[PDB]
Amino acid sequence: RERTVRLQYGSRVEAVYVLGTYLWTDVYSAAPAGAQTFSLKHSEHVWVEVVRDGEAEEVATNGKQRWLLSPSTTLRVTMSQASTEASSDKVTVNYYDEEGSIPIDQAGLFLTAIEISLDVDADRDGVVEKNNPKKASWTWGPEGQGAILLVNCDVYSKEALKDMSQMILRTKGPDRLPAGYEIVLYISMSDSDKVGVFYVENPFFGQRYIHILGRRKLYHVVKYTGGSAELLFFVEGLCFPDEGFSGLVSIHVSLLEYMAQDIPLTPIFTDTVIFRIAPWIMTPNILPPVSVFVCCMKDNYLFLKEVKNLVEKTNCELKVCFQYLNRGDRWIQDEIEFGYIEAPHKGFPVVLDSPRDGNLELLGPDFGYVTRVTSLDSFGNLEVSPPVTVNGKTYPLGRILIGSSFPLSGGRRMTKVVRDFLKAQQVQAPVELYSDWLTVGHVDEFMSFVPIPGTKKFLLLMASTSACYKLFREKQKDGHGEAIMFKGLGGMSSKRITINKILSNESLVQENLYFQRCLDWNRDILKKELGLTEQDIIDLPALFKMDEDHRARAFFPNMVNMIVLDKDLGIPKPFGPQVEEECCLEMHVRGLLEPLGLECTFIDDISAYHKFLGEVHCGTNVRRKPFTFKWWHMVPSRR
Amino acid sequence: RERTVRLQYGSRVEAVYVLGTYLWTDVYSAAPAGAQTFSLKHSEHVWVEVVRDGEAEEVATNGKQRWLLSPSTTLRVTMSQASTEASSDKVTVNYYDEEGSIPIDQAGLFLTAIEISLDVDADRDGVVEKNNPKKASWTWGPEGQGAILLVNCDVYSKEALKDMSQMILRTKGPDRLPAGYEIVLYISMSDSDKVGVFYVENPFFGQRYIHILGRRKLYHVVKYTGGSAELLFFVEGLCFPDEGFSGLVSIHVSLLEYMAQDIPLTPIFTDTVIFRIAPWIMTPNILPPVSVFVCCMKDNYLFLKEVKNLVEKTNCELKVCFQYLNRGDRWIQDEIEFGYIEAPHKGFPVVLDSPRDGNLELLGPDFGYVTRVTSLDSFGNLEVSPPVTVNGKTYPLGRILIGSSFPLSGGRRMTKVVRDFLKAQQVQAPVELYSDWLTVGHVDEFMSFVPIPGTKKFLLLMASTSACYKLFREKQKDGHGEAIMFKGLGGMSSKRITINKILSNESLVQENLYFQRCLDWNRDILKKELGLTEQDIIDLPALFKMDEDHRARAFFPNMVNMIVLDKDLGIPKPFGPQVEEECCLEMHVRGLLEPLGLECTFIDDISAYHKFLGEVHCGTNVRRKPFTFKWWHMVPSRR
Ligand SMILES: [Ca+2]
Ligand SMILES: [Ca+2]
Ligand SMILES: [Ca+2]
Ligand SMILES: [Ca+2]
Repeated sequence: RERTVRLQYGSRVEAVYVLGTYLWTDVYSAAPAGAQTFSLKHSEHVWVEVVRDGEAEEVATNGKQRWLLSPSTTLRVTMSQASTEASSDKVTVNYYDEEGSIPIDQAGLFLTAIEISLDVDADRDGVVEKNNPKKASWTWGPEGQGAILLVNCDVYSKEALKDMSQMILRTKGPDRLPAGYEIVLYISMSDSDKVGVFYVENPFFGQRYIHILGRRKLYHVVKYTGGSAELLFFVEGLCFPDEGFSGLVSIHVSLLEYMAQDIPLTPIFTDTVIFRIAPWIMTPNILPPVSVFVCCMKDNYLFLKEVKNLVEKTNCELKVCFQYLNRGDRWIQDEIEFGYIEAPHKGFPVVLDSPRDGNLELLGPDFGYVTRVTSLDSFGNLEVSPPVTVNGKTYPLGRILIGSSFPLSGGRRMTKVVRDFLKAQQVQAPVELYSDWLTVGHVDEFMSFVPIPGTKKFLLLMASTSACYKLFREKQKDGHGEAIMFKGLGGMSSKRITINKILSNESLVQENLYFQRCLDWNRDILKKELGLTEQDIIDLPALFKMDEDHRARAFFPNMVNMIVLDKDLGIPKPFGPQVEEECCLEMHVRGLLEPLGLECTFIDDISAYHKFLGEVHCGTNVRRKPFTFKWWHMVPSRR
Repeated sequence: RERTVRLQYGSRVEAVYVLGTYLWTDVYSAAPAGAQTFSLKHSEHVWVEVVRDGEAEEVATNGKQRWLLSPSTTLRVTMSQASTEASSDKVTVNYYDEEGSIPIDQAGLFLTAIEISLDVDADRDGVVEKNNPKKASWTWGPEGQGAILLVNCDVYSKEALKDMSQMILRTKGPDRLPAGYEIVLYISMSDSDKVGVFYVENPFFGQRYIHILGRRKLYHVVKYTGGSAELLFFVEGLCFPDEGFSGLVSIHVSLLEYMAQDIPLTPIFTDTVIFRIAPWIMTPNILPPVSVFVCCMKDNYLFLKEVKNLVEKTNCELKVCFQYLNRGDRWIQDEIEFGYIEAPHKGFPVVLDSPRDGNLELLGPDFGYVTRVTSLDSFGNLEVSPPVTVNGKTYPLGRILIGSSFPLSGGRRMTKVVRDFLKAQQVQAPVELYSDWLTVGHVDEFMSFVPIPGTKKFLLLMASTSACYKLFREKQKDGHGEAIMFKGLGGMSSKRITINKILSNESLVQENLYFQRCLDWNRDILKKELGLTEQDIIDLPALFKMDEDHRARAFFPNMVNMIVLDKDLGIPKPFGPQVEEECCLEMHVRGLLEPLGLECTFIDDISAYHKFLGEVHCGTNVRRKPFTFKWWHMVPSRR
């Protein structure tokens, strides 16, 4: 960067020189009228070139050389090291008329050189490198650079600031700035609700970290100390990317020059760093489980016992939660979603919370928490795929899936605020599915993903009414038509539901043909947007009843919504027709999954209620390890 | 795209097949219970593969081949040509039990194949090509594709729609769609205020073009005609890109299937095209002039005469406008900005209008018009550079420059709405300068650009107080100190302003040293952001007086704001000190510019007022030819 500094005659100009710039210096304006030539001297640590027309020549500290005075003959002045108390850094120009060789006047330039750099970890290794040349930009991908900020998901103490990003103002210079200069850190009004910055204003008096930039504070004057100094700041993000906020914020430092009273200070030098606030990222079922969270009523004993036995087969821990006045019976699934954020220096799991009635809980200090209508707003209506490649385009973090209705239908849709939030995170590139054919309207009622043990591959599991009818028709042909469903549920007994009773119900057949069309519409979108073929899909038998809105609810428990812990699957117990004293639905599902090395455990969540009307009274959610792939290595499509 | 279609037994499924897709077909669900094997027949134009486990084999129209019934054995069904009235397109599956070789049941699939494609000019040649594979995306650059829409800047007539973009729905098929299908064109609610779409709904009754999509109309059912048909639509943009609008809009067509009463129609097939709305683009002084627009009071005779003589030296046309009650004296410069928009098929100049008091004119049908506070909001405070390359980064359309104040100053700034509009056009990548040291606060008071004749290069012209003081001090040394300014302006005479009187005014010297600092701050930003060196800059003598706000107004007319018509420059007449009966300011300026092949004509806009107090009462603006470089060939940085 070249900067303009002009001489003024009979006199001296004093200026601060910031390393990394250079000065171009007009010597002609300060020449007395009628002067013809000029000569110059300079000190050891100032480099001076005479530039005539654009041709530059280095000039010695004390030569006698003279040049013609011309507007097109100027000086270029460079310094490679900061001034100290031992410095006298200067350039002096003498002017001559035609008459003789003794100077008729002289104009000086007295310089104080300082280093000023606002530094961040732009190369994304967790250390704050010195003046990264790319620190003022932010680029995606393996070769990308620029600093990363975490949203704070929770006078201050240093220990509390350990999660934040470091920003260091590094300076070098003499004991003090020359008269009339100050250094100021600042942000835009727009960015003021996106960030906050802390530091210790008075280190002589203690370690107290104070908030110096943020809401209502757009600038902070910083104290200059001489020699080589560093000021350590901590920076936090205040919010995630959203519809109107890209995720990018900037922080500036300027050296300002005092002009006079009632005149703004002049920005002599400005340095800028950019941060991107890390997005919230969802974890698919293929990622290693850490903890399993369940909620149910205290007396659903079978559910608790069987979930405990499932989890005991794994290395996961179980966390048991009961029911709360402000929350639905499924809240750990519906009102809570486990996700994470990551920066080069650190990362943590982050839970999104959307309580049914609003807040009045939480599990653990280890998580960050973000707290916020139709049933489509539930997190049961949100899923995320394993990493996929689609027509050459890779989604290394997978893609988020959200249930919706058809564009022209006038049906339900998840609220714009949530849809826009998910879209703005960018790295999971969400896809809308069709859930509005279901009374409750959640994608988790019809689909899930499971890893294939011993491989890096996965399966999509789809509810299928067609598979259920085929199975029941086979068992009827085999002489089992009188086999009864719901054995052991006393509140169902008087209905005497048998395979025969189901197969002879004409309207129910028609309803379920229609529901299969809805499932297949989803199947096609999933194959398209996830790059899946028929070999990647398994169909689990399912059956629904229709309401007055022509929407589906489960006839028997939906097996697709299962607890996935690697090879081990907690599968809702279906209570299907018994053949040879085994549920034909359980046997069929085992025959599909077990050959792939998946281990099935059926979990009874409904017996405690004595009947099943389509509603499930328990919920589960699994906290998983984050992806090994760093989100900042992705190259998302430009919006 | 693979689509799911299942057979149903004892019976027939009828389906529409859209060319470009294929069907995967479950034959197992329709098998009677206890059936073992299946065979198939099909018609000549339907291609059928039996896919077992993922291994596919082509099957003849009538073979006797049998396969085991399995859920993992399916059909893949393809058609390469649309159905006609002569078509019977079908696949029939026979089922067998173990017992014998005579079919126990059969399930058919009856198909009607149609072509449906929503087509636009995505390859950007002005013609609407057939089904561009990239039409659903929009990419920048020489190799980029996707369609371009113009904002409309002005029952309907076809002639009025000639400027709009064409979109053509191309279909092929038999006399009618099968029962229960319709084709619907649609847009999102969000896009509904960004676009409008027209067509002739009833071509049997006349040519009337009606608005079918836009505000309050999100969908339109289109009539299907058989054979090969095209429906021609015209599409207009309603607004330019802005803070919350990227410029991208989408239009969809869907084939919908009727399910039953009170159930939404199912989207069987959807095709999508994307448009980008073309940005408003500003023209720098290096572009060929077409017309010169001037405004002044009717009796400023010298101005009109001299501007006419200037324009007569060129091939440009002159347009003379007077003063209006709702507008300032400079309005053609301050309230009007000439720009253009372009699409592959066509382009036109587009004027932005921001009337001082609001609207109550316009010049010509040839222009589009866009009509909308401090003095920084004026278009005198907007300039655009010639094309530049900066540190390897090219700006082929140049960069817009807007005057502002320092970030921490609390000073004036152009309104956010205008700043955000300019930023959203993206292709001119605006730069903020510092104009707030001037009372009026316009960049055109201190800077301009001129082409260097006979070359592709250009110069930045900067006002310089330092150049004026040097010149006046020289003339004083030469014995001309008593030379008077403002000769011939009777209202100035009693002041007796001479070079001596100016040079002895101590406070004025100090004021102008400060103004030179302001100019130099701008010089440095311009060199940085435009990639300019000192060789690219010429300094024109200028002088200012300071107001109580410490802001500058011209002491004598600012020569930098000049009419640039290629080699010929209309330069405000300065009324400087006369030496040997020539203005020393005019002679100095000629000595700077003329050697470069620039021809200077000085234009007197102030004599009619008898004095000069810092205010100019005339304005000029030049309409120029657009850049030859197509804006869509640029690759702007991602936001
Ligand atoms: Ca680093
Ligand atoms: Ca979920
Ligand atoms: Ca074309
Ligand atoms: Ca302008």
